[PDB]
Amino acid sequence: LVPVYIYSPEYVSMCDSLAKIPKRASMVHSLTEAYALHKQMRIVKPKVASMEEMATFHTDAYLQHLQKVSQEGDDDHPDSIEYGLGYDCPATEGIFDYAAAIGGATITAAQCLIDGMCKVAINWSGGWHHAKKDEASGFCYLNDAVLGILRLRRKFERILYVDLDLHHGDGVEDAFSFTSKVMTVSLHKFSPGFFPGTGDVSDVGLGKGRYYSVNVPIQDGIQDEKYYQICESVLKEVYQAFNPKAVVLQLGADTIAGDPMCSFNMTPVGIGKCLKYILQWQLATLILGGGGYNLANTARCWTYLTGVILGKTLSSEIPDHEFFTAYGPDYVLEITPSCRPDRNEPHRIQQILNYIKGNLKHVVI
Ligand SMILES: O=C(CCCCCCC(=O)Nc1ccccc1)NO
Ligand SMILES: [K+]
Ligand SMILES: [K+]
Ligand SMILES: [Zn+2]
Repeated sequence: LVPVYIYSPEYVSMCDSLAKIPKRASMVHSLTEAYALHKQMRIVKPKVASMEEMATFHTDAYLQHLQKVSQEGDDDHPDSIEYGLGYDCPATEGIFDYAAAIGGATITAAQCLIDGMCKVAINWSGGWHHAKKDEASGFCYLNDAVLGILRLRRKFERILYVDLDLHHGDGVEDAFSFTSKVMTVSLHKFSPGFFPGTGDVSDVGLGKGRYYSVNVPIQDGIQDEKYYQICESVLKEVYQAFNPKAVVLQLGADTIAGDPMCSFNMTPVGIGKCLKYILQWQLATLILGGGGYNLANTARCWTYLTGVILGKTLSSEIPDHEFFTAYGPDYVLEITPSCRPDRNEPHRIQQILNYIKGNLKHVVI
């Protein structure tokens, strides 16, 4: 079964309108198209999420508020601050249709996996992992990752969420904090002052979900080899302990060298090794994007990872296409790490891995 690629011209145009990542969806799609990768995938038009689908996670009061301020773009509603709207998540006109489109696209990908249409379904414009049931957060108005997991739960009894974004996947972790049917694994920068502030290795979930949240706090400057070593170690133990039946994988590209966040120092090759490790489990896998604020590098990264999913080696030269002039100064697909130090002490990393190994001993059946 060829991978499913969630795409429509109207969906990309809607995603392009997000003020924090303008035209990023067009750049990702047009680069993948220029490498001719869409011909090797099953292109599926996303459905827009219904109110009832979004309310599987979000409260009706939040959804109705988002719908109301979306009408005229009311960025001064008295209740908006209560719902997390205003600064990182402004109440712009049409944002509810934007949110419902991204939520629906991830649900559509999940439904493709349930129906056996494919073993891999891709929504690069998804991955908005910070939104809470009743609150926008960190550029995220709707938590499409949670919506996709809840759709997968119609069929799959154990779902593994893996979050390789620079930031802690707090909204997804919190949504499933109290359950053992969904295990969340997040690798992220963890440093006092760095958003969202949560996700220490000691954060393991709560109640019946205790030990079914895994957090790998990492410092500035990590590069491909050490990151893969960490990721493989954790995922090997998680797979043995939890035996997931489906995977949701968030691949935010704000870890990549050259991102204005200027924190990690990864290239798509290292992220791609993590992706390959998950793919060889041969489980139903839902692929999401996320952060990524060097727009050309984010397109480079997700195009390369689409190649990985397809088992294809891509030419190093960026093909001639609409956004070719954005790929300077070198106009190649490869990304060179910055000449910055790796702040990850090997013994602290090993201590973190030791803690996680101990936690996963408690994970039973
Ligand atoms: O990538 C993300 C979204 C990050 C949400 C924003 C965090 C706060 C922040 O970095 N704000 C900021 C960034 C650049 C310039 C000014 C403020 N989540 O994974
Ligand atoms: K993460
Ligand atoms: K959990
Ligand atoms: Zn991020």
